[PDB]
Amino acid sequence: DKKYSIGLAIGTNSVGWAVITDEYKVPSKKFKVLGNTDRHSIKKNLIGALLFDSGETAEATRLKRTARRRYTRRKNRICYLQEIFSNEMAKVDDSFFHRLEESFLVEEDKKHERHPIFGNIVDEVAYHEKYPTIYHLRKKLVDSTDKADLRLIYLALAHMIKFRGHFLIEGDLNPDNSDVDKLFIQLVQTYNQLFEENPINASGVDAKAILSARLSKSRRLENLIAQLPGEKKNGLFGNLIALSLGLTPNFKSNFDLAEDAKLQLSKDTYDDDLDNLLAQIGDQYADLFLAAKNLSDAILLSDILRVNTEITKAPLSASMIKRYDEHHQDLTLLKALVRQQLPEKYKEIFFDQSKNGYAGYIDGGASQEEFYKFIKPILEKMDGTEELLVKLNREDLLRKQRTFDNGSIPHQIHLGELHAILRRQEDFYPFLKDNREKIEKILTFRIPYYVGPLARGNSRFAWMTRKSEETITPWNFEEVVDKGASAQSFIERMTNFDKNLPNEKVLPKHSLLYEYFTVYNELTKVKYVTEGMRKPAFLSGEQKKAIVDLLFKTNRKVTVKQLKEDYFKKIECFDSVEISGVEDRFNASLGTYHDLLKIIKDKDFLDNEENEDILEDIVLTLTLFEDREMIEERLKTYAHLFDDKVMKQLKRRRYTGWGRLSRKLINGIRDKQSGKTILDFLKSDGFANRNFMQLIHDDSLTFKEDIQKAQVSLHEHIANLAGSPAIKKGILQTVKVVDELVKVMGRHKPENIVIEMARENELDKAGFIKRQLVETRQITKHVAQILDSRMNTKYDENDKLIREVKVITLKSKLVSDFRKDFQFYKVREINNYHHAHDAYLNAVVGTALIKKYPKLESEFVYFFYSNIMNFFKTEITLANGEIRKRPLIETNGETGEIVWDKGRDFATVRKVLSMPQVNIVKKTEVQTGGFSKESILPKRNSDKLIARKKDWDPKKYGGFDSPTVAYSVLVVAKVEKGKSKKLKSVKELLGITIMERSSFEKNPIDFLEAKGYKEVKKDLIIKLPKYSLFELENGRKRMLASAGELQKGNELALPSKYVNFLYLASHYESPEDNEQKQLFVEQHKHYLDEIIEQISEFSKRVILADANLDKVLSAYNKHRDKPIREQAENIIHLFTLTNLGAPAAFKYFDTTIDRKRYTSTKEVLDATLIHQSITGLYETRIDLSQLG
RNA sequence: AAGAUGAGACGCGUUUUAGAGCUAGAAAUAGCAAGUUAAAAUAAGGCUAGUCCGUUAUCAACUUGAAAAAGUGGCACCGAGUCGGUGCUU
DNA sequence: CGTGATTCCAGCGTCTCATCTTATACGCAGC
DNA sequence: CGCTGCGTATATTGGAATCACG
Repeated sequence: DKKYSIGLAIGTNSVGWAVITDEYKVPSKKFKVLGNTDRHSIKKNLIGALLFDSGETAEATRLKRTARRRYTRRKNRICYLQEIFSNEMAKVDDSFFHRLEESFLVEEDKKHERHPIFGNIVDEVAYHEKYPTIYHLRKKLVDSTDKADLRLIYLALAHMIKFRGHFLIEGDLNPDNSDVDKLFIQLVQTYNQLFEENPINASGVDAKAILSARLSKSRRLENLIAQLPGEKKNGLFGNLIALSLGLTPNFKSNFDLAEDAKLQLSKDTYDDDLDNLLAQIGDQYADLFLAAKNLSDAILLSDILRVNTEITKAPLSASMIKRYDEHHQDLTLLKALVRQQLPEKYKEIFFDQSKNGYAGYIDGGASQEEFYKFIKPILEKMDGTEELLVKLNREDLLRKQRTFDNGSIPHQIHLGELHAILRRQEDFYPFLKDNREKIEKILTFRIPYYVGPLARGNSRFAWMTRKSEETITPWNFEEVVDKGASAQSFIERMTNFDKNLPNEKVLPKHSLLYEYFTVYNELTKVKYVTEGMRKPAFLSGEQKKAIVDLLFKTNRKVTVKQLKEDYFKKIECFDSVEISGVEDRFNASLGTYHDLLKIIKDKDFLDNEENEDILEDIVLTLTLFEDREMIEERLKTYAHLFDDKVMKQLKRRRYTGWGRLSRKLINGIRDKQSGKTILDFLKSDGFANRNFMQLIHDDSLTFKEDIQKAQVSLHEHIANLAGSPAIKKGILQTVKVVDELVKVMGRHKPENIVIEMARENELDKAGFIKRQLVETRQITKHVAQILDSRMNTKYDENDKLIREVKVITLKSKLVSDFRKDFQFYKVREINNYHHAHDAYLNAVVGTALIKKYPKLESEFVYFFYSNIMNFFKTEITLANGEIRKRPLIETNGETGEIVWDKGRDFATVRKVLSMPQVNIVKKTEVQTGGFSKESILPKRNSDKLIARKKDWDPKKYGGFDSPTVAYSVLVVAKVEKGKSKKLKSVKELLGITIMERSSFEKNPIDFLEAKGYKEVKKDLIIKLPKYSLFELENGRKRMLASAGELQKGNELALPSKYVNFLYLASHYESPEDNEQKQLFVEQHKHYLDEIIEQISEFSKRVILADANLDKVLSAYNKHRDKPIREQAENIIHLFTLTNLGAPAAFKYFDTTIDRKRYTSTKEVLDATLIHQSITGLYETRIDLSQLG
């Protein structure tokens, strides 16, 4: 048997594989070909590449799922509101809700009157006259006190609930506090009263302009400070301003506090932080802060709301109505001005829905920005146009009610408006008064981000824990959903498990047990050297306890000097002691211990072991939750041990982060023979003081065996890796390709497996060698480990894996240098063979390296310089112009095996690179994704429209188009051809769309009979996924891009000379070498027309693009006078014409050639279909012309 | 510092319908109006009936296994336009 | 009256939170 | 030995429509 090696090159969209025997020669083997064709054996080289579409992140799918949930919940909220309105609306208007529901149907299909709101034309007209927009209805309901019809109330409430704005501001906003300057003046006055010693000159400073400017918070703060030379941005007044702006000021400095007084108004915890300020400095500032809070409100209302507050308590409705009136006035003025001045453009602006005029801005498709762009030169051309220009410069001209920039509106405004409306109308409708709280809750309720979807055990994203078997409505959310359990699971389901105990769960970062473990583990390897000691000795358990009590339990940090003085000098009376294993200070510290000692003020409580679990239940509680209410609820169980002040301090205290070792791995498991745990051993390990690594790697202790036993699917193992989904797909395809290759070579595993991943998108000499050899990226290490585990499964009796297969890792830079140094150039656009070529080179390089320098295996699985690939060079430069020669045959001195034959290896490499047949295979994959193009098309008399619902005929209501076909199906059956319904046998591809895929797979016979096919041969059905391969004739092979489109599937085996000439001429990436290359470029410029001739021949044989090829030839003849480099680059562009895959347009100089599309699939019905294996070696050819 | 994964939310957009378009012109076609908004859906859909799930990952062919997956393909040499030819076994 | 050429077009803009993970250095400890 | 950890620092391509057009 011939032992071989496998080279692999992974990439986002390609996986190159190569099999090399000795002398670095790709074998050529005959493979049997199945099918009903006539061939029985085909020759194939053992090198190739696999092509596939890059993997997609779940980001888009997650966004779509979230949108689905949001729409579902919105509809549920509407349903709740209607249910509240059910009986009363039925008393008032029996079918009002029904008219609301069928509003989308056309008049033919409506079961009620076409007017939803009133069910009659006259009332609808009158209503539309009275309230031009819904905001008029809202303003009327808020302001008027007269009893209103329940339908209008429902419409206003539904408009509020359905569109409620964001929840980025919590608490009460007090929208009446809209005084941008008066509140500022009041705050300044209060500050001056509290700081009469340091008054502030607020005169001459416009608070409104600075604070309501459409700029960043920092910029406006700096602008305000600039007008106050005596005050700074970091000053107390400056920090109050920053807090009003929504920043995070640090009051610790201004108030000289030890606690970091970080306060932000938006945060729910703000009030509690204010309470902290109510416990350190005093209450005199409270009103001050309140004023600042009020100031903040005005700022938040400044940009969103531009209206007087005294006129009404619904500022949003007033602002919308004012904007509508401004729009109306500007529209009337603009119409008058256009008719007076430019009557010709009047039709273009007020009638052309296709243009970007007002007709297109309203009725057609045109944004506000687009409309402004269209209209601005028109307004400048006209005269008497100043107000409109000012508004356009302000982006406040002809604005609509429902614009894109309404997302800044806090839900508090809607809540206040709804509350006001309910209060106004509660005197007329008892149920509104009774269910006011319910509607307020519906408006203000959210599913908390830490609860997750309210599933019932049917979801792969859900962790919500219930309490009772009922329906989670917003009014009984707390009664049903267990907030504590759900919030704990929301953290636990995504936390890393212990590496040594995969079933167990890691401990928090600041656990007292974890800190103790770190302290003891660091203390175990501590040695002390004194005069009376011959040899340094480890610290005894009693000594360790004494040190911890003296230092670790008394100071937030422990230093080397503190250890030397406070223990050896004080207790041991050691005046000279040296400590090894630690420098500077000690990284481990009892930060949690000192913090809890500060808070609860009971050292004995901490020192009691019986409290340990409780202590853990505190720290975990201080890590699981971020809401202070949840933390308080959890700590209420332990509120009996500590005073309310301690409870408040604990609620304030909240640290995050998680450790890396579980509790069972520290204090859970106990050694069988000794009866001691890991913590027990760390507290007393005799005199050896074995640390955690020694304890877990000790063959004499049960811990290692327990770890091994507890430590006991390729796809799942890959899905848990860290990397982009495309790279993970590439890794999986690489592994399956390795499996296929092993099956190919007679099930004899290769000696070496070199792996290189392209890209995401004396001691010094030894270090440089290590840098050039090791692969810094860890995903490469993961892939190498996976391949080593899969290929190697022979662990000897000494508990060591027999390395029958050596996984090597290599970096792209070395191979690229090899290519560019030995003129083994590549062009990305010519063809895909480079992928396989790269793999081959990788294998060769790797193999040669492991042959030449076996001792370096540990670096990636001798000389005086740091170079490692230099021995391939036939001639070596000594960096001083002293060109010398290496031995012609390079061999390892110790072994004596020949590792490089310059007289044969270079020629063999050239031949392998020049081999015309390369196993390029496009990974056939059933396509999935959106059912079609999402854009909803208007009703047309076309059959390509796709229904958006069951009863919505696309001829009337419009719908989707351009469906995506997953895989085609070749059907041989009969149809009712002609008027006589003659059953003519037919053979054509039928497109299986993603929408219809399930129906077809459930019952193909009925699905095919539904589309008009009769007498279907069930066994003759052949499934052709996307990129299925067909051979028509004369070697013309095409990939089935869809049910009705083909792709070029043949590659151009360009001679290496042409490739090198193209690389050198175009400057794709030693002056004498450059001059020689230029001379060769000119010499092959004499040959340049040969490249064009080869392109034309390949196009005639396989492409059949007559018009495009003729235009290419004409343009080339026209541009023959162009410089050689320009022509070379343009021909590199020309390579797009014949490159594999979907045809693409290109540009030869100034002539643009569009893509030729093979839109007919009639020919492949009589061609030979090919099933290429994963590596493409095992091929199954079926002659489709023998069917039918 | 960067990137990935998941959860909770907003604002649009896009379609059909509701916004009586008026005058004259046999009709077609011109002139004159208005235009800002609202409802429903926003993947068809499924049952596992939940404020659940539906665009990520997986997938050559034949047999088996629900399916994850398992089984299924001789070697050497010469050359190379997509792989051919020659010798042994079969 | 089908058929090759030519052209048009595709849902999108934010916010909050959590879990991470890498990415590379440094120091300590090791079986 | 190489790993094991502990800590610190931060556009594209298929569909679809239309247009000569023999």
